[PDB]
Amino acid sequence: MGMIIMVGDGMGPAYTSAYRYFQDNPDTEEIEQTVFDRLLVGMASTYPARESGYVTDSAASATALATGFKSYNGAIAVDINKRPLTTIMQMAKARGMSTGVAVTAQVNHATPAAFLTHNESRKNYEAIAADMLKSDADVILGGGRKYFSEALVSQFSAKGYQHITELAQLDSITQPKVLGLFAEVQLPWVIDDTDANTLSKLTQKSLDLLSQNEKGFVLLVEGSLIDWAGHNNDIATAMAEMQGFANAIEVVEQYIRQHPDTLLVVTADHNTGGLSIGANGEYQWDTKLPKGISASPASIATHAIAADDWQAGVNQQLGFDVNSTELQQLTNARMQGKSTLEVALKKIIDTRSYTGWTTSGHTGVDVQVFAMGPAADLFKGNQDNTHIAEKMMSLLPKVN
Amino acid sequence: MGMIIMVGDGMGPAYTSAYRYFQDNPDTEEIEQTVFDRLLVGMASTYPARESGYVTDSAASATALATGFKSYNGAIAVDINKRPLTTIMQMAKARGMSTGVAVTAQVNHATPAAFLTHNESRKNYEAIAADMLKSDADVILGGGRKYFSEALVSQFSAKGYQHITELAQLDSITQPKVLGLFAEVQLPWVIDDTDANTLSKLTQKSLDLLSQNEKGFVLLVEGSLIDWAGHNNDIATAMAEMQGFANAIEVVEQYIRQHPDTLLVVTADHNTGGLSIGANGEYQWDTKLPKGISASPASIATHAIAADDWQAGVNQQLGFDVNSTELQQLTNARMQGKSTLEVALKKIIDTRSYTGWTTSGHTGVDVQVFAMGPAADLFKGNQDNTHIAEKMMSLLPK
Ligand SMILES: [Mg+2]
Ligand SMILES: [Mg+2]
Ligand SMILES: [Mg+2]
Ligand SMILES: [Mg+2]
Ligand SMILES: [Zn+2]
Ligand SMILES: [Zn+2]
Repeated sequence: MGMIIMVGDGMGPAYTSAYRYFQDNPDTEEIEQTVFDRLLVGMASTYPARESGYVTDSAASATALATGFKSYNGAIAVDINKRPLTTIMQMAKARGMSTGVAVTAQVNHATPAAFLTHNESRKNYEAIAADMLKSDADVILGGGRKYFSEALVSQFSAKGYQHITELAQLDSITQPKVLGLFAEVQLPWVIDDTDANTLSKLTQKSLDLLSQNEKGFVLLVEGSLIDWAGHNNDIATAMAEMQGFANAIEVVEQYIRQHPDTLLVVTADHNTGGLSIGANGEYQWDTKLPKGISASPASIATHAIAADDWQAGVNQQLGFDVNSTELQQLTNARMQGKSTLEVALKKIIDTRSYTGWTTSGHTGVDVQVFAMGPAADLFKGNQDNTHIAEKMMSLLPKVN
Repeated sequence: MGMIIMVGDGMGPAYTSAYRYFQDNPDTEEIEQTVFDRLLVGMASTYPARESGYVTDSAASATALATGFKSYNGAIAVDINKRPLTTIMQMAKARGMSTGVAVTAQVNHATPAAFLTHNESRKNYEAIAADMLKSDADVILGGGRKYFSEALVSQFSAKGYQHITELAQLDSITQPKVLGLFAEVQLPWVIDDTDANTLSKLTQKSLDLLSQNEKGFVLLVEGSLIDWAGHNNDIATAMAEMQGFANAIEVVEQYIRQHPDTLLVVTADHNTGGLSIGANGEYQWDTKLPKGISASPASIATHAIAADDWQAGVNQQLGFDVNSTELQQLTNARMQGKSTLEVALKKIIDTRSYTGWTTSGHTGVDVQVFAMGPAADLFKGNQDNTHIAEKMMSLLPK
């Protein structure tokens, strides 16, 4: 059977709840269900191994999801004693099934890394990239050109991989073994791109290849930038990444309607930023304003710094006109640089929209577990994140 | 059948998740499950009627859970056109079933008010109180002596209600119709009390009386002060209220083990304060420190401002010795008053515990739904809060 594990990096309960309200049609009376609402089946604890406290990082959480083992923050498929653990992908391969990963961050980032490689530290990018050549994964799509040298790519070409760097080349890929690196590091923010279908395209392509194996497959799809946006406390950019992730989930749903013998599992590796729908004593979340933001605070700050006359440009991208107080704040910030300007912009956006945050890091709240397919009910209720791995693994073909 | 609807007021996902870690035994390697972990079945959206935006208040959400209808923020069992809605309590009474409410806030606060009365505004405390005289609820336990005049109490007595004001009198109550008002307004914080069993006692007493009705009953239990602590961004006091609510939930589980034909549903009305486990870039939550706090910042402050030698007192109640800079922040806040001192203490608690907050009000994140009993599966997955009402109502006899 086919299997798809989708991870909304840093997508705690607030993110999915926010997405519903953000996408709510202001003209329709009721609030329309989102794909998350339709697929919710349970929740999961995200804590790492005891020695790391109660707040996990992406490496530890991904390790739990791919191996069913807890481990220290930073660990990449190795246990607390740095012993390499068998990932579900290895189990799949050992069973002659196809495997793959499609993400928006570098293909060698923590999450995908924990599914295809083993390393005592997530910081070892080049070694992890090289180790991926041992996984023999059929599909590797995402960013991270910076981490693969001409010589490494050559080794990948020798083992039968087709190397591509432009989305325009996807159409010509119709056979297993593809290494697609579509960006130096992470792919472009959805809010600043031509549309929100890039992750969906990598997903649809993965399914097209993987599904040609009668024995089945295990595909990992990660909405990696939800987390990055969360760290930046960037709500407008976060919601855009949420749409990109939701579109991909839709891609898989359609696939399942056409391939009934499949299991889809969607979850978060952890929560990021402490996002809150409503803030500062305000009992409301102004979604009308966010929808009007057509660019990332970074994009808006870059432009504002490059233009002599920038004020009109900022209001045009924010979707509203800044007042005198906020104008002076953008003015001072601009003199101090791009970074300080972005922060100034996000402060205005957050104050205007009543969006809250508690940290630039992670938080420990349990995340949601979603699923679709015959075995969906195995993931009902509360469970630890490691249990998600054990369940998916229990569906793989018999030992003999 | 027997039915129990337990509401953890303001108890979003962060609270129950925090509670697990807060309760985590430092000695055992594994993190033990909580009663919430064992009972979780789904989640619910909490938004109120469209005219009120996406963020609900307690009155609107309580109305949804009790009637299955959305309404504006502040509404007490009336729709957007201010029309009175039939609550599950009314439906229950109409079926000859017993009803009751047990809470830690005033008995006429938003939530319980939505289950027993009808009013266009939660603020009309006097009318709501008077209106409870018409609900015919067999059990009404909580705080709120402040809202029941001697004449009103007199009227309740004429209807067969036994009036009590001290927990010492519970034992003497063995028959239907009791008005228990155990405080001027809300009951004492769990962290400043003798133990976290007060709500469990009101709960157990409700079950004892209600279960004597062969036709069944519908009981509302609310851990009301979780929300209050959340509003004051008070984590140590919030965790204590969670313990008291978790104990009450345990009382009901025990009950069910002895009364198989029962349904328990636990949920929250909405989230409060934007609480977060970890904060300010720190990837951790210092639970060792919170556990050491033995009193509410409020209590700590009042005592500190009242005392001469207060330095050692604060450290003693915080469980850790404050530092140079923190002492001066406290010394100064202490000069302005109890309130400014409380804020200074909470700032220190949050900073050193890595506990975050985003507001003093509510937030819109969905909340969890827990259930136990034969019909527990009806509450699986995602649902709107109004649907929890519909499902519970569908199990009513007829
Ligand atoms: Mg990653
Ligand atoms: Mg929220
Ligand atoms: Mg209340
Ligand atoms: Mg949290
Ligand atoms: Zn992160
Ligand atoms: Zn509240």
